[PDB]
Amino acid sequence: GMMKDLEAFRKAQRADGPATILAIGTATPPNAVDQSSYPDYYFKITNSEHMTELKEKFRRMCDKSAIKKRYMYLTEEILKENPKVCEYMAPSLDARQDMVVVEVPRLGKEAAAKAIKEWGQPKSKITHVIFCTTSGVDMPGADYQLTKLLGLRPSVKRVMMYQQGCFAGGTVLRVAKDLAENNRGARVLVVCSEITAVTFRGPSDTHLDSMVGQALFGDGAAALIVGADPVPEVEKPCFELMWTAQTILPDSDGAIDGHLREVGLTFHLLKDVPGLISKNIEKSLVEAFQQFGISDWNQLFWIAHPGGPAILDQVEAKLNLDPKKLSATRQVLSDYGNMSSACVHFILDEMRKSSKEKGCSTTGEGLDVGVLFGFGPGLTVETVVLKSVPL
Amino acid sequence: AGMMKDLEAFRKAQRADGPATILAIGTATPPNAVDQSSYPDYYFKITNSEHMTELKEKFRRMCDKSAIKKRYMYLTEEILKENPKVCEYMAPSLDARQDMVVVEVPRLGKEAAAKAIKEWGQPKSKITHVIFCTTSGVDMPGADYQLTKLLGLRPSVKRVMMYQQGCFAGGTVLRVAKDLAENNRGARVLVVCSEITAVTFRGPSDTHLDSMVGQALFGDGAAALIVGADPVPEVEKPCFELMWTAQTILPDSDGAIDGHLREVGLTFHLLKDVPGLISKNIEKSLVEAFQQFGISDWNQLFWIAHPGGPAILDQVEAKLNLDPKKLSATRQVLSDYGNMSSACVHFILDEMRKSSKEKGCSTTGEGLDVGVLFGFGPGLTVETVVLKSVPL
Repeated sequence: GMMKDLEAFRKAQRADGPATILAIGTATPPNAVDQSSYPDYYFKITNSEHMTELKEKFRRMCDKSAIKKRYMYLTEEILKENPKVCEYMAPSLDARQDMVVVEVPRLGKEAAAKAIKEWGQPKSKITHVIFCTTSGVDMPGADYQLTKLLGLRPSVKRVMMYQQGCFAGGTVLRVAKDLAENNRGARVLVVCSEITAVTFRGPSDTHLDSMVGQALFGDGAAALIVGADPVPEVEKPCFELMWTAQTILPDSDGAIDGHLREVGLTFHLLKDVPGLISKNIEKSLVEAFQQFGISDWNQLFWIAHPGGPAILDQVEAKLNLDPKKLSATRQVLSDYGNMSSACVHFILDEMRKSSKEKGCSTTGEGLDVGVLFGFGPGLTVETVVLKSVPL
Repeated sequence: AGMMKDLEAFRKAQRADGPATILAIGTATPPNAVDQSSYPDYYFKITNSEHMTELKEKFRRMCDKSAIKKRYMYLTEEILKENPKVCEYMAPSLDARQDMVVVEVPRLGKEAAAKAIKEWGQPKSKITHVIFCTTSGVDMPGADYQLTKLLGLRPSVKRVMMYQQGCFAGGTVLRVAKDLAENNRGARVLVVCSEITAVTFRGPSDTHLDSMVGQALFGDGAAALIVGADPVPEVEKPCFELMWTAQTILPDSDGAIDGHLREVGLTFHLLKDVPGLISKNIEKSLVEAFQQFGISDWNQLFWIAHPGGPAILDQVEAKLNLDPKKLSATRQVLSDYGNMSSACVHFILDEMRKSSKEKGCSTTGEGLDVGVLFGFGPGLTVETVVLKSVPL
């Protein structure tokens, strides 16, 4: 049948044009946590109310975090029910898994429903599913639970991405690009859902770097629809994927390790992550942009994973970016904190929306081409080159 | 403006022309070979369960029926002697198990990849992508980063790390590899599946017989492939082409295979009639894959099926009236290696091409042009890969 012209089959089977983002939805747990009052809340709920000096150390970390609030599934009531999670290093993985194996696909489905609504196509047109999370693992995975919760077709092609950490927001785009571009009609639902129940723990005045996560990490899920060859007048791209890369930074061994253990997930930073990123990022820009004749990085619209404010500040200084470049990035960090893989997609959403509100000519702040970066364990840097769409 | 002058031209230049092909297969096993015939004695001894005489006989029956003669295991007596909590049915042991597999999984995976790269014969700098798949352990950075560092691949390889999927994932890594290779001109994809049972190994319980099954069937192993489109003539040598893929969740199969990673390590919760579910539904999957190729006779396909156990194989064979030879390569790998989870169908691919060459067949798939690979695992998920052989 198709066996007598397999070149014809291969050509019919693949898409024509570039992968595009056709919709973005986001969701968070309902409970907003004010950063100004977090130190007091966190030392009370971890029964450390009376560790005065360490409390002020954490207050200082929070005040320099450039975060105003975060959303968290972990409420005071839940922590009351789960005292082992409020301790610094108690056996608590089972407890944490019992939470996140449910909440991760639940929050993800909430984001996906909003993306699907925007997209406006029936959910039976979804052909692929990429689920990304760093909180908990289970078999079948969160990709399976989402498929069930959403009532997608049994035959969706799923890619389940566990435990990759903060660069993975870039990774899901890199995977989605290939899936959508190589399969005609393919519509990829991408979900990044991050819940900090797996990392939350009490303070230790002999292990201060564990507090950094307690100041920075928030909860959130983002969902995208990705597909090539958008139907005219029906589907509405907001960005096109042009090119991707992934690399491990030199001399970055052990910069950010994460171990899933009986005490849950613990992170360790052994090197200067902002310094590593800012010293090397311009090489990634040249690698990505020379072929497109772009060398002035202020002519790009920017999305950078906001692992902490120091990364943003040092990247901006090293590249001499105009202070407006990272504005959308800084705004999501301020309103949501660091939601790991979900973050850059919240930033894409904020940018295309702020751009329509400001009367910009494109979804990329009036500019044609831009860049999205994810940063995480390796030290790994994900680069995605984006095209905006006219507004 | 460079490539901005014509991004349509760019998308055409950036993608490959032809189908993804398998250019090499390498495999590796831990050194310690475990004879099934003596395994009941050994297992009940090392888990300090010799007094459970009736439980042992149940286990001896499981082993006698397993259609497995040999497995390989990272876990040795000595290692188990150093880790008594791993030998218990249910003791806090995740940390000890992680400490093992976070190192052994990439280690064994590197061994398999080195063999595959050697067969391929091209510089390792030409590897552009890496897919690493395992159901044993998790860590940040992942086993994929470890493999990259161990092989000395380019810092810029594009990695897809696939943790905790289970036994269908041998099909999954092909499905992913197919899109990476076909959509990127020049791309050469290192695919590694590496599986170590130290994460699930535990002692017996007479109130959890179904949990004992996995102790009879699971073995360790790693497989590596090089996948790419547009093979370089007379320099690269394809053994299979990837034509078409699907993934599906079988009806009425909720909870049939659940695996939970807990403080006690990896534990499974099993329901349903899995061999019934697969054999009941598999022809639908065949018809979905092969009607477009005008193939309707399942005996005209060469076959690779994940050997979850011999009942799966027997009931698929009965259901479809396959000739008994159809699953020969599948059963041979099961006999020599046990069920090595995601790695298993890749050992069978290797066995398929090697037996075909040795028997003097006209193709890498037993003289047939087209074949099918199936992965089976949690979901219940079925992965389907349509394969082309290559002439010999």
